[PDB]
Amino acid sequence: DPSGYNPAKNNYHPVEDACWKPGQKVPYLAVARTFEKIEEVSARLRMVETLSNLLRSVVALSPPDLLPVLYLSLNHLGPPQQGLALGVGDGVLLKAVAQATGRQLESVRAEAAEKGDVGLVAENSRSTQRLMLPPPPLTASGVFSKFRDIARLTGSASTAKKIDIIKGLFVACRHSEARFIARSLSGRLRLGLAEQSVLAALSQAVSLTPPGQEFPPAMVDAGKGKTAEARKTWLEEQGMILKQTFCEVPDLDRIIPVLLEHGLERLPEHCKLSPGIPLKPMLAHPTRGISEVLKRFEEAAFTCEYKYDGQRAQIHALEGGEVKIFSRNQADNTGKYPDIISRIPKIKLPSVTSFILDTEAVAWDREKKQIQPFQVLTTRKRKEVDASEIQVQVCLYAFDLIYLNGESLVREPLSRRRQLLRENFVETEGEFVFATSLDTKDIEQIAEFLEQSVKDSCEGLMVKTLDVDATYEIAKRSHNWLKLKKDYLDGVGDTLDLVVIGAYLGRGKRAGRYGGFLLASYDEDSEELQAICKLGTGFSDEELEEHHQSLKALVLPSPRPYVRIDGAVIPDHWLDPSAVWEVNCADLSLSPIYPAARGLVDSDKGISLRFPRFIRVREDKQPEQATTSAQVACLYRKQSQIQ
DNA sequence: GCTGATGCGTA
DNA sequence: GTCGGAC
DNA sequence: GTCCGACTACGCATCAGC
Ligand SMILES: *P(=O)(O)OC[C@H]1O[C@@H](n2cnc3c(N)ncnc32)[C@H](O)[C@@H]1O
Repeated sequence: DPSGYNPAKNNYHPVEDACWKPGQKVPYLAVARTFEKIEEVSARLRMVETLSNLLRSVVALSPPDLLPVLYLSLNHLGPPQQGLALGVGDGVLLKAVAQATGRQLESVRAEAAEKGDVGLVAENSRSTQRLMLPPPPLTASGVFSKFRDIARLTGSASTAKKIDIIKGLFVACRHSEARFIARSLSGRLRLGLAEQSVLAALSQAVSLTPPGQEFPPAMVDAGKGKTAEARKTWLEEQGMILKQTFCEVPDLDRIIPVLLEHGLERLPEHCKLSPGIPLKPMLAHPTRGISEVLKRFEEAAFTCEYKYDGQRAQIHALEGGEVKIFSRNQADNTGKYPDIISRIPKIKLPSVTSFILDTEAVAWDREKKQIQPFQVLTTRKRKEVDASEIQVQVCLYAFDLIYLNGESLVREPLSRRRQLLRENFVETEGEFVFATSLDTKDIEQIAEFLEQSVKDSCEGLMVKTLDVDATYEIAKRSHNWLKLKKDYLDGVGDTLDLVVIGAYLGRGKRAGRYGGFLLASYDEDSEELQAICKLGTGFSDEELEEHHQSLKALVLPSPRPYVRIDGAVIPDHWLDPSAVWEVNCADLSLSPIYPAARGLVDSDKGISLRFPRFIRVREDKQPEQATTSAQVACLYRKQSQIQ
């Protein structure tokens, strides 16, 4: 009985402790009970083993259901390069809950905001749907198929057809299924277990219970013959095999069939990096100063590069001439850049047959020959576009080469990857140039280079080692680069003091308290408080709780007449304007919804804050002494990318 | 035909 | 994108 | 440091309502 399924017990037997016979469709309640055990605990090692116990039963009993269970665990619809999206958020989901329960739409919405979780609302609610015959139980493969049916619905009356499928899943839900069905559609499973733990559990499962055995499986625990140390070392080595293969081929549709046929030890023989298949990109960790760079990169030689304010473009050139461009989320952006594809012959030497370039697509003004801000880049059409209709030109800033002429450069150091990039590729001003770099260890040269990058319309500096731990192996370390921005440096930057005028009820980890706040600057001329941005990060859990304690005494039934928010989200609790906080941000943007400093730089648009975070409470200041809207306008114009 | 709410994907 | 929490 | 899930602004694409 899947209701009593306990994949977190001691001495879990993949065959006998399961809740379905061999060859049967894996019941979705087995996935739901697994999700229950995972969210109860907080140690990743316990979560991985609990999920591994489920996958071992799937491997031993119903191998065809391995893929949908893995996707349901990740809450994904398929490979990222296929661009499958549900099209369902909280708006559609809360409507499907109301129709399924006969409740008012706002009653469900208010309860969802109060409880901070939509899945809890769908669970305690009472179904108003009557069925002539009791529905069959949900299966993991059937539920996963319905999700892809919802994602496949487009056109007129799509919402009603999506809602019907969601309501069809709810009438067949048993026990905790409705809770996790709603969370999946809401996109907030709240497991504490994501892509890294799903892979860790997959490699542990296929290692302890090897696939491809005749039933019943002869080897059910391949680690019982090993010591605790030998078992740990072996499982860790098996985990790296899967992690590095998935880092180069993040496609479960390609790995899982190979895995069930040739095992994990022979997986690299059948799944290899190749152009046309997106790869996991290299990420960066923040650095709070030039001194910390030399500390993290002690002894090792590194290079400083401009950090361009654009969108990452992973450009693949296949053997044959086909070109594909992927985002850093492995989304296919080929149709977005007809101009880049036209430019490919201009960037490579005639000996270059195939490559994978790591570049930054930046909006480029061809009349003035200068970089344009990130907001200009986002105005480009996203769907299939034609090159003749392009209005915002892009310039590619290449900084790495991952693949060259049938050979992978993943395990080559950056010094060689960079050398191969600049030997085989041709620069063109305003179209394809190599990222501005500086090889140095001097603190004053790095400081001057950081100031020069901001003056040259860039966010700051990227710092990468050249020879020591300088490979492109994401499984070794996904954040092996360093980023140095001015807003990271203590004292070297501008911060704003804004008034808290509203609060937003928190979700998930913030459930039961405030998850966000609405901030405002003081407009001197109109003597009003103008909403500038929302704030929801920068404070500790202890600080957030004290914010929730004191601000509850400031809850107003209706807003004060001198508070202007315009198009901003109406706060859940209006707050009497009293608390003033210091806020840090990366940039100031021209906002389509916030009224702060409207008319001071633009007649229609106001100003907002890019990447805002809470620093400290300013008990010394009252709302009259907050940062003025005129000062907000001054800070916006002092930016290099702005007139 | 237009607009606004919703969803998604970039940072 | 930033951030803190649990490990 | 790793992994994870809270949270930010904003613009295109989509679709329901007018
Ligand atoms: P995130 O804040 O993790 O930073 C990494 C992204 O920065 C962009 N980027 C701009 N310029 C560079 C250079 N020179 N090297 C590497 N990355 C750069 C990329 O789009 C990254 O996604």
